[PDB]
Amino acid sequence: MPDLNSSTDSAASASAASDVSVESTAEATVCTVTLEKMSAGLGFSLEGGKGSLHGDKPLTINRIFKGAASEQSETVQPGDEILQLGGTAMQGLTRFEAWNIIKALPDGPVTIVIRRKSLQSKETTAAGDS
Repeated sequence: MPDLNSSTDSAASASAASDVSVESTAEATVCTVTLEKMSAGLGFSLEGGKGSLHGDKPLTINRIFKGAASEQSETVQPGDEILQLGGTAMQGLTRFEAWNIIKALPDGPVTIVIRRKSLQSKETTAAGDS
């Protein structure tokens, strides 16, 4: 298998990347950051509500603790819809099961990915606007 599949029914995933168009909606922004797994839960806990493949359980940070996120500004956010942690993806995980894979992660840089959409957002790069 050198390149994608070919010489057959034209059916090869293409999609694009790098460049993005179509501005977001309702003001949506993502904040990929790394936490430190050492306080037994990155000092943060996720709350939300699993569903049944028919609704949507956007786990979110509810109880953040003080004792981390000090190596690069605040790497945490309250009520943020974090989709995946340094090792757990909420979208394919229940609330408890989700916060469980993290706790079971190793002791290092836990990568968080949060997309805050809708009002309640103040970080549109205001440190130097033309």
